[PDB]
Amino acid sequence: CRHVAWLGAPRSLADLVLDPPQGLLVQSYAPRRQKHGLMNADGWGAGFFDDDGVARRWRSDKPLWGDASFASVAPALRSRCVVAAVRSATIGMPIEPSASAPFSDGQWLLSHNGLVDRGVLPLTGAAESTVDSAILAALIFSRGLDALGATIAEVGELDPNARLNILAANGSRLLATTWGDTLSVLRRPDGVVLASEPYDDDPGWSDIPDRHLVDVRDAHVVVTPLLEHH
Amino acid sequence: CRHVAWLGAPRSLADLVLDPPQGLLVQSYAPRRQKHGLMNADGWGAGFFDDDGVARRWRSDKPLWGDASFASVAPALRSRCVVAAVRSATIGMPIEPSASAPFSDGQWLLSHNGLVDRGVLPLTGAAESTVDSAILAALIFSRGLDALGATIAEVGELDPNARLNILAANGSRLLATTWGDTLSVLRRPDGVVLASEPYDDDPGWSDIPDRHLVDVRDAHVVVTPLLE
Amino acid sequence: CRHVAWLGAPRSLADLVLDPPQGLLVQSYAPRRQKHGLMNADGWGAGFFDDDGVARRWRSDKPLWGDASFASVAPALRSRCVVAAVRSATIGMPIEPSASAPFSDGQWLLSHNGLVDRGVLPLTGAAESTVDSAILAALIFSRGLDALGATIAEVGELDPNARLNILAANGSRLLATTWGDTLSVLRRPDGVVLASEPYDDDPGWSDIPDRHLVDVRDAHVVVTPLLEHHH
Amino acid sequence: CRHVAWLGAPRSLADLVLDPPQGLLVQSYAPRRQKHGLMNADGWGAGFFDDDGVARRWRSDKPLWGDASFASVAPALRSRCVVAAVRSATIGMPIEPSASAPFSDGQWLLSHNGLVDRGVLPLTGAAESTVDSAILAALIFSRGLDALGATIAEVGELDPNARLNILAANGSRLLATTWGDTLSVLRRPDGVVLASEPYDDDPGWSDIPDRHLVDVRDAHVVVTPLL
Ligand SMILES: NC(=O)CC[C@H](N)C(=O)O
Ligand SMILES: NC(=O)CC[C@H](N)C(=O)O
Ligand SMILES: NC(=O)CC[C@H](N)C(=O)O
Ligand SMILES: NC(=O)CC[C@H](N)C(=O)O
Repeated sequence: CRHVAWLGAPRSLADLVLDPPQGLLVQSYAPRRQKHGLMNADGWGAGFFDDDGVARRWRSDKPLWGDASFASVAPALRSRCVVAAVRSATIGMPIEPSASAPFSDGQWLLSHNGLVDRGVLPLTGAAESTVDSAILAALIFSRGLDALGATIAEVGELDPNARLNILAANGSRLLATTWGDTLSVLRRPDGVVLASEPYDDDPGWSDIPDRHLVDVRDAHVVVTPLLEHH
Repeated sequence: CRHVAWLGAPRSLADLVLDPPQGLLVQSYAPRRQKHGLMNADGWGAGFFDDDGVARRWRSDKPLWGDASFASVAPALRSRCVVAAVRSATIGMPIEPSASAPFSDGQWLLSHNGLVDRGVLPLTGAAESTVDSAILAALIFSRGLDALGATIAEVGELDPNARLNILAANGSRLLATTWGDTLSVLRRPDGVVLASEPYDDDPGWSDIPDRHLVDVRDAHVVVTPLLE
Repeated sequence: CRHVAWLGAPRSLADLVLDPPQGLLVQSYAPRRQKHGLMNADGWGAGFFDDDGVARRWRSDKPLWGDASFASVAPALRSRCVVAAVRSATIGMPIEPSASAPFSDGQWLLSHNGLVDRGVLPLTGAAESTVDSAILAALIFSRGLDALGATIAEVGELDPNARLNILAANGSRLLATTWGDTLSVLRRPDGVVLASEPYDDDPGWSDIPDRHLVDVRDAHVVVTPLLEHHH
Repeated sequence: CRHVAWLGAPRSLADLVLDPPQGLLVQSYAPRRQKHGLMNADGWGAGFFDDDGVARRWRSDKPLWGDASFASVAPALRSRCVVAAVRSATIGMPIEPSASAPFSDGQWLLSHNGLVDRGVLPLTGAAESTVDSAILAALIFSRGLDALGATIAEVGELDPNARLNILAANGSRLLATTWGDTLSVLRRPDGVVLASEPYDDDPGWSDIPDRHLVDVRDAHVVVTPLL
């Protein structure tokens, strides 16, 4: 998977996802920094918060490059807070809109890039899908996003092979983790981008080291380490 | 099919299509005034003009009632000019998003409710799909919406079994025809609705007589007959 | 939902599902004895056992009447044991192929017509989907189809409002429950049909009374009452 | 796009399309000899003739690798004559099952790998889709597969940039053209394969030169230049 998020002044979905020369659209068929998966063609999703702060989502199980409706409508959807993803399905996982990021508890939008043994996660009746990412999202939501770091560190310990890159937002805050995959940040004059990989070659892009938490709010970018549990 | 259109102050797609108690969503599984088709479950479409007058469209080949994305996003899409439809596919026609109304030439959005023998329509290289409605739209667009009435009257003469209900918009104007199916109008304080059937029991709803052209602008509604 | 099953001599999926005058295809837009749901257009599925006894499935989240591929290929798929369904999705449930019956554990194909509070079913890591039917299917598979009756009676006690019509097959046997919705049986000279609705006006159709178990194998059809639970 | 055809003893769709190590399934995400298109994820289709000579088709607008129904059912579908394809949609063309090869007139199945300007093709009321391949298929069907070579050379003259690789079958015969994309042939003991690219490294694979017609029937493979 690849994901991207925005927090700042109103910005269109198209401008964040479709229009950049190396953005999410391009990453659906030609990602630049993706170790696992050669493409992300098993669906996509775009979540945003409207002027009333309500979480809304558009999701699909088809390749992003092929969706004429999204290409037509995305430029007219503007938001101060966005989380979007393109999916590379793990073999054996369902391919269906409910399995595409972002997931939601109604307050937070959440994307997962990676892989985790569902066997180390609690069983749940509150997941949006059976895909490992959805089971993980349900866990994260149940513990609360203020405990994201602890949740990820604990799951990382239970499954040493897991990749646990999270990117989440609630309308006025971004939260992200690096845990076995890539993340970069870009400060703009009017807001902040977090992304699996830079959507262009802006010298402003800065890479987030592995096993860290990123916390974006009130024009602050707060980066803290995730300490292994033992 | 059933379609609906709005011209006026900004209105959300949800408020026009999903939220009314007998609106397009309800009509996808339980239309009230539809002689042909017991439902409209073969897709749907919503076209609108943004604040810059650009026509934009969201189309599907699935039942409207099942689309979680549209239900989630539609309340946040507001427009001064909307044309939306739910589809009942004629047996033998393809079911695919390209075949769902509204069609567009970039300037006009256009929906067709009815049926026409493609044999009486010109072959075209400008159709969005192979369905009869797309071939008809191509003809209408080619002749110009300024000649919508003449186009429909001519096609109606060539195919006397055809039903030719059109509903179209360009961002500042609505155009529609009744030709063998239903249409009604509702004048609101902040705009005008044209619809295959009323989306509630507002006593302001008024039915458009058959074989007529409807022209909506600047808070005017002009109804004229389609002559031979 | 509506479902249908066949156990007998080879029969094409088309002949069972598409071709009868009021069969599953017609039931997708115009069911004749369905109290809950106007139609069944939220997907469909056809499972069958091939000549090696392998369960195979074709499933969709689109209306059966519009699927040209299935209309074209179904006449060429023949089987001695078939379970097929058309779906009416409960509001709030996902609409996606994984949520369409039949579900499978590799040995059994299973369809559910009805509705159940997922809150009274065990958590599971073995469900195909989050839809209530998939969670119920997982429970049924886990307890074993030989305990189908007890499983359904127990769930029925836990959710007094639940409808729990099951139709299942393993290649050599059909199992079914009536629990708040319709089922009929037709014995042909070459096999047995179980179906939510008769697919024609054959005078051999007979209706299964509510709260009963149906067991078809070795050309026997055995119908037994299911006692309610009061634990 | 990439396509493959079989003419011979009964073969399962899975054995031809899904199971080979570099076959159509793999080509949907990792084609080996494809100049135009990184992959073929914009749909797929499998057409075959049943025991009574009836042409049947299963088509999709989704990536082949993700279709669980086809993966489950394909091993149970056997045929003496198959034409299958994975689609790489030209930008601006519709993505929908009717736009996926193979197209059919009821007697012939037909797949197109390439691109042609629809302006050089006659308008038609008999096309399955508005995609260029469907308009081209309608023309080819109208002129007759017996004139396949003439039609393709004619269209190629009108659109000098067109790529016009056709692969077609009627249950007892394969016909194919190379016109700006790849094709190979494998002769098996029990039949013949034509394919955009070899589905394995069988030493029997041989490549068809460009601007040629291939005609497979009665266990004979005849390759002739298009002039
Ligand atoms: N590559 C990934 O990020 C995969 C995410 C998750 N396992 C899925 O199948 O969707
Ligand atoms: N009932 C109708 O309005 C059918 C419209 C058109 N013939 C179609 O197939 O979509
Ligand atoms: N009416 C029914 O049979 C519904 C079955 C199940 N609740 C579903 O959503 O698929
Ligand atoms: N690359 C190709 O073969 C494209 C074929 C055809 N132009 C299509 O869009 O399907």
